[PDB]
Amino acid sequence: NVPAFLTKLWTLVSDPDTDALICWSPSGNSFHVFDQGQFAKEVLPKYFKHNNMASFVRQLNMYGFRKVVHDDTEFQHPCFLRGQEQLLENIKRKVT
Amino acid sequence: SNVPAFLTKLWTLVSDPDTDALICWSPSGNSFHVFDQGQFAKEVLPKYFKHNNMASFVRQLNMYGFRKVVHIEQGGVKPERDDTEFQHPCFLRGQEQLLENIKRKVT
DNA sequence: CGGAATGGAATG
DNA sequence: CATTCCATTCCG
Ligand SMILES: [Mg+2]
Ligand SMILES: [Mg+2]
Repeated sequence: NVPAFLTKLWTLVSDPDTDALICWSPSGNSFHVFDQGQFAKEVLPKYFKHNNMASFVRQLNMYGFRKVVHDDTEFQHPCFLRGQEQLLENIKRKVT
Repeated sequence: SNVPAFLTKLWTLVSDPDTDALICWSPSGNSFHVFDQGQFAKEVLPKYFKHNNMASFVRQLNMYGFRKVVHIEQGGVKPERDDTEFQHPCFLRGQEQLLENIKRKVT
């Protein structure tokens, strides 16, 4: 029972067709968004029902992702990892 | 009109006589005081907002354009009271309709 | 104080 | 569960 957000994110990051704007970091334990504006206008509304970077980022925080602090946005969750989709089962949406 | 909750809450809080020992209008009615930060933060803030941090309250004040009123110290017996004064020109005693003019800065 | 990261909870 | 608004927290 893995939420759509996570399997879509995983597919989106992993897809080579989108790697110019969103791709795995070299060590495969975090991912990069490039050219936010382009990414928000062109990519997000193909996967989700919006075109707002801020809405995407909220979801990331809700699922426990943390920003990696350095137009290049990097995010990270330890059980969100290249080549290991089975680990998405351990990522939980934060309740209250 | 479409006034944010922060501002109507702040206005009501400052104006309420029940809270005047910790937060009240200045005599001229164009600024307000917070006394005893610690007690105010623990006992008052979480009844009106979703936290008990003075810093978080002050952040919202800055986001809506409020400025500190600067108290000048002098020498003395000069005992001081925990007293912070804030101010916005369209935030005034007895005149709630003016809140419409106070706008949040953009993030 | 204020930029920016993260959160609450109402609404979709 | 997702999306939005803007409030709260973190940290320089
Ligand atoms: Mg990709
Ligand atoms: Mg009062």
